[PDB]
Amino acid sequence: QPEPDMITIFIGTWNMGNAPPPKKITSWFLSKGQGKTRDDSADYIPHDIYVIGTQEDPLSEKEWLEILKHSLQEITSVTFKTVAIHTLWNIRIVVLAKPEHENRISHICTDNVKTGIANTLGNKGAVGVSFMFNGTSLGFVNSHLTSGSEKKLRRNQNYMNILRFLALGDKKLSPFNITHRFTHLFWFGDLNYRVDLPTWEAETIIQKIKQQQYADLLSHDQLLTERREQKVFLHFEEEEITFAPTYRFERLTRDKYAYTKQKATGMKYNLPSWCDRVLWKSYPLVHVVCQSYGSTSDIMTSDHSPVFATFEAGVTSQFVSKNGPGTVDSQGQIEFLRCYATLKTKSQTKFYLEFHSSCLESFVKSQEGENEEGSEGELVVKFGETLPKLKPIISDPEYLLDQHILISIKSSDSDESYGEGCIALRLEATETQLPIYTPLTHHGELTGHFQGEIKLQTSQ
Ligand SMILES: C[C@@H](Oc1ccc(C#N)cc1)C(N)=O
Repeated sequence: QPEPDMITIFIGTWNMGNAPPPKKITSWFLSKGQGKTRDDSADYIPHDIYVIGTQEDPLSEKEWLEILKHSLQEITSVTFKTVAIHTLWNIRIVVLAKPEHENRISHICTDNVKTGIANTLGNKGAVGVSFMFNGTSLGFVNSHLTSGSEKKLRRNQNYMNILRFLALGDKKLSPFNITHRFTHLFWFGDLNYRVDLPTWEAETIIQKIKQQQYADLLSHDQLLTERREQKVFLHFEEEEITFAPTYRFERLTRDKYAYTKQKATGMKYNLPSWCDRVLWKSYPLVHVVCQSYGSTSDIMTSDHSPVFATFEAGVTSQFVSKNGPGTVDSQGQIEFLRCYATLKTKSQTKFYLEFHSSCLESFVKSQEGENEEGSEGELVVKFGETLPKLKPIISDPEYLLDQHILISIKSSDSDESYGEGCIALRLEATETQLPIYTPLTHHGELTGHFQGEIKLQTSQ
């Protein structure tokens, strides 16, 4: 039985509005309703992995697991295995996988982050799951961010706290936050970003939604605008939105948006908004294709509609050679030429690099670089031809060209990372000097750039 080189992943996010679901929710898992929907001809084909995020979930873990598993069994005739379930307050993530994947999945991690302080600590935050699927690391974050049209900055702060403090994936990757630890990272939830138009325009907005004319609404979506200004979700992708706003509906119909201020809303307007979202970030030159992104039309227990997204995601096998794992393979090497880091920092310490990759027996520290002044005020750290030669565990190009090197640039004085990035080994050529490039981030904010050349030797 061959190991897969592709799997399909279902991502669901639903704010349940503290109400039990209806008896049938299969349309959610089938990607049926509005937006980019799944072909009918696929309905019996199970996804490999289903990741379900809920917010304002009133059910016990047991109650929801019974509904989920029984739903997927009705659709696919497959009894899914529970990979992980984690709940913080009313925020929950469930990971289910086809039974054939049970012995491909390992290193399962769960964590949560509570956002805010005092007043603002008590119901918002995130839950997450990570695991290895054969040679591929997968991370999943379900977040319920701060509500309210005038709190986009709070939401951006909630995002930064979640990506700093959520402890998933390989702890040996100590300089790297979740935005660098996974081949594929999926971040979804009730992110609570709103359509930022005047309150007086409520009925106009509703009109536009009834005509399926979303362009003038999406141009005011706070998540799109904040992402465009690099305030949040830097280097993440989102599929084009082609479904109606998923909040705020009158319960038990989808015919009505309930936007007017009420005691129950703290006297806040809830203009129709795309609160409920799915974004991803994959390592460079890994296959990832969004095959659905939409909302259901027939699940009306909540003031939110469920959102679905599905993905084709490239995976690799758990590779064994005569040599590595357990030793190096001297027919392989990774060389770096003419490399330099450009940093935004106003500080003056020496810097060194750390290289981390599962293709190495352990991480590698460089010598310190040479600081120079850039012509526009910047710090340029020159490594020239001084970087160590990296010794991969396996030299076979079928393995090595699928790997990635994580780079941290660290202060000699503090050993704190000033920037993190990733380089793909999926090169156009081996034994050839080729340009490489990654942006550098720290706490998910842009802090600089790393560029230079690479020379990769494989056994072929
Ligand atoms: C840590 C956990 O391992 C698992 C659980 C579920 C799957 C699946 N599918 C694979 C591995 C355990 N000890 O049960």
